[PDB]
Amino acid sequence: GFKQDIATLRGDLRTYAQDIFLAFLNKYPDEKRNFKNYVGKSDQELKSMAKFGDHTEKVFNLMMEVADRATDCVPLASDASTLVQMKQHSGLTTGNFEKLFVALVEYMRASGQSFDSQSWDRFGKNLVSALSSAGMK
Ligand code: MH0
Ligand SMILES: O=[N+]([O-])c1ccc(O)cc1
Repeated sequence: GFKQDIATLRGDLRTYAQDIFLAFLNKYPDEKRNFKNYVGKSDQELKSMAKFGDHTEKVFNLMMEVADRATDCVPLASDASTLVQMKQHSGLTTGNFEKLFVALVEYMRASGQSFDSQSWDRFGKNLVSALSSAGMK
């Protein structure tokens, strides 16, 4: 289920994190207006770029913490607040987050592995709800 999936992703997180983020950028190429320095690069070229690997892993490190702290795929309001208040998130709207979770669930459904994709869809929806409640446009 969802808690086991957190353990699965954590056991190979740099790889999963880069593969899901690449799935997101390829499904939604207009999302690169928040990643100017990732324009005009193939997947293998991005996985050679220091900030790509390090920023994407740090993102998924904290995503796994928020998922781990959730009850029944509902995040803590302290975590949603952190994600809204972060200077790094100044530009963003809830639809940026919805698109990331769409890509993440599609990734999971394509894997041969027994991911609980319905739980990840609920999590993404619940995080979007929480971000809206914590003041994200
Ligand atoms: C597509 C929009 C977008 C979404 C969705 C998004 C979703 C998430 N984020 Fe977060 N984040 C986005 C846009 C950014 C930007 C633009 C930056 C700045 C750093 C950069 O460009 O590498 C950033 N996020 C930076 C970060 C950083 C700091 C990275 C670093 O500087 O090394 C963390 C920890 C982070 N986020 C957390 C999270 C978490 C957790 C989620 C999932 C709930
Ligand atoms: O997965 N994400 O949403 C990310 C990935 C990398 C990054 O630099 C910022 C956000």
